[PDB]
Amino acid sequence: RVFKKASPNGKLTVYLGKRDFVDHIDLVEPVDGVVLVDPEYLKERRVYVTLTCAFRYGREDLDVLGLTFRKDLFVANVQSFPPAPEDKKPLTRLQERLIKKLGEHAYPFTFEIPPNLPCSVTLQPGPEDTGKACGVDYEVKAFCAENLEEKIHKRNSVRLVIRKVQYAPERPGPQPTAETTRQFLMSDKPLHLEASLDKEIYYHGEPISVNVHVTNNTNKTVKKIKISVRQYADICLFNTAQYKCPVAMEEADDTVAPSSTFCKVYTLTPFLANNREKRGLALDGKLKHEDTNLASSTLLREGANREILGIIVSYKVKVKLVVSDLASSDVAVELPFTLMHPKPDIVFEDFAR
Repeated sequence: RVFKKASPNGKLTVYLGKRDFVDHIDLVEPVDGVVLVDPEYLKERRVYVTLTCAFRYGREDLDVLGLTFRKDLFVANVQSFPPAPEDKKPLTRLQERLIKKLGEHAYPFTFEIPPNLPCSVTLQPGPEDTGKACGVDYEVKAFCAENLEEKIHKRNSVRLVIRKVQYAPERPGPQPTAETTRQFLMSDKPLHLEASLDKEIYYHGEPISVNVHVTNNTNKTVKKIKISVRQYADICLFNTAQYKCPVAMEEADDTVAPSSTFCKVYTLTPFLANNREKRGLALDGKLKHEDTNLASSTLLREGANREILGIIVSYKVKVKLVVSDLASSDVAVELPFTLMHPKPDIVFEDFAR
């Protein structure tokens, strides 16, 4: 499959092998595309292609109306036509195959996204939240003009929004574990809670198994157990804020009687509600789009600048025991984990998802 998009007037069209490019931590899948130029129409004008990564606030896109803040994080510019020498580019199979099938008016354009840039992330504030829509976008803009210092008209340019998604391989080592012990009033007898997850890294759609073990040497009773997954998303630019939202929950009527032991495995799956409501939830795309998932965890390299990532995302499973005197007491434990995007003769389809 191949996506393509043309400017208002078919004079210019962009072609991409995919909408999502994967970040592998050490390197990022290259953005290799091709553009179809019509030399006659262009005549004088040259065809350029720019890749922009920017944090934007106030609107759901980099458009003007109501965009109150914008910070450029990465910009790359290539002259596709005529093919500029300096911008050498060892074509990729997909590019060869595409220039051949499209014609000789089709020229390649290729971008190398640095590894430490933030991935595509967006957030739409909830009903009672006063912050605005914001996010990090990667925009590919193909346009034509004599030189870069001259005005470009919207009619001869194509703007596509691609996604850089983060992937990481499952790792070796002990699984996430946490425990706590509680002594209530008028007693030295302990209620001990221990839990763990089957892995440290999970992918969109994958179920999370939570092993919960309780040693109740108390005269108290555990009435119920609540297991939840929560997302934490911090806005780091312009209008600082901290959002928190449950993305999976399970309340079970399991009980743990006085001086008894209990264990059970609970399975839940963080999921973006098919019904897209504006909750202060960080996503990896517009909530409107089908392929949009919950944002992936932000990977924080040692000593890396946190602000310029724009929105920091993390997840945690929380295990809570509701105990049977004043108000019901609660014994809980939290377990961090990281959520990532899964691991990854020519048919054309629109890009607009």
